[PDB]
Amino acid sequence: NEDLRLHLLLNTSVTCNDGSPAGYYLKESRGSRRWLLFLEGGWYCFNRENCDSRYDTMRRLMSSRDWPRTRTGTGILSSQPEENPYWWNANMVFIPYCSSDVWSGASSKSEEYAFMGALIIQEVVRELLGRGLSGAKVLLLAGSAAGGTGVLLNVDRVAEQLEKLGYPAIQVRGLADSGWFLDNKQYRHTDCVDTITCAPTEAIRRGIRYWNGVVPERCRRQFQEGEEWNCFFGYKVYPTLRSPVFVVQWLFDEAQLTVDNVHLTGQPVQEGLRLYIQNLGRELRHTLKDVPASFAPACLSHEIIIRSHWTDVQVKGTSLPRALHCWDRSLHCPVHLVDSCPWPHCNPSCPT
Ligand SMILES: CCCCCCCC(=O)OC[C@H](N)C=O
Ligand SMILES: *[C@@H]1O[C@H](CO)[C@@H](O)[C@H](O)[C@H]1NC(C)=O
Repeated sequence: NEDLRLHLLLNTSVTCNDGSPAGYYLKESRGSRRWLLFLEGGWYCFNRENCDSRYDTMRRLMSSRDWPRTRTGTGILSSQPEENPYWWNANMVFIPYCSSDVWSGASSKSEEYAFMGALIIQEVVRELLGRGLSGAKVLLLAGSAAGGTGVLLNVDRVAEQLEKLGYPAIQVRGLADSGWFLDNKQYRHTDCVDTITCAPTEAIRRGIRYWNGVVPERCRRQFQEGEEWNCFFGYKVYPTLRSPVFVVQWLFDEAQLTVDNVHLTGQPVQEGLRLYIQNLGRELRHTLKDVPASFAPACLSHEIIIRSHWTDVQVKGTSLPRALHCWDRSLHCPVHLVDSCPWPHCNPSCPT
């Protein structure tokens, strides 16, 4: 039908965690010169014991053995005008997340797991050139959660790749959704034993060495050798980016609260935790005041750009698809939309 069809990478040396071939889903649209490449999320694992436990409970995120042959685009990947009013006719690409490395892993493997997230992106771009990308006018690299952080790490690498390959007319852009995190203090400190409850700084310090991860070169210059973990955090890597990037971020991101050891039950929140949550949104609000193209509602949620109801969230009377359209036209109707109200779900258009 309108579905994206699975393609496995021809270079079988670029694999998922377990050695199965990586791949991508593609839906071609011959009349359009716009391309949407989406990076999937799904946390990470930074040592053998967590990656083994991840392999037993969430096998889809470390292997391609169970991928379906087709997939339906949703949200900004949907081809239905009612669901994607501005970009429904674009070429759609969906890259599944099977490297557990926040799309940072490079180099090859010895014997346990392989971490080739940055090489998977590179190889998809190579193959897509033979399937019509060579004629593109705009390449928008998008992603959610871990894929959103992966956009910040890879958007300038794709730009330089396409220049080196001889396609300087393609305008490369980035869209990072729910990948803008703070290396802050936990609400209640725990020891870095499990994945989702290890502090953000320590998680990336261990991960980048375990994955052989790479960061943008211009950001690596700003921090001491051995402190490359800084470049995994949006407000530190953003000032050195060269491609234009639109930042979508819930002010109270639920994944951010998870690594901060905050667990929301159906109880009434006490003070100090209410203060902690309130202080989080203010610091994230502060990091965005110099980001011209941003969209930050004051909700407690995670991810949105490939959810079907992304057309319903609005900040100051402007929807998310509208803001992306205004940003699109400005590169050839505001684009800086951050909520001013400081408590969660003060925006009436928050999801449920
Ligand atoms: C600074 C690094 C923090 C990365 C946190 C990533 C969280 C995530 O990737 O969330 C996945 C979501 N549950 C599914 O898509
Ligand atoms: C295939 O991938 C491997 C993995 O790193 C790489 O070393 C090699 O150069 C690639 N070859 C081609 C033709 O893409």
